[PDB]
Amino acid sequence: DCCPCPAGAVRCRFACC
Repeated sequence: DCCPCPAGAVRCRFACC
C-alpha cells in the first residue's frame, strides 16, 4: 500500500508517487 521509493524502509509511501 505505497508507491515504492528507493529505500524500501520508509520510502514506501503513496506520496512518493
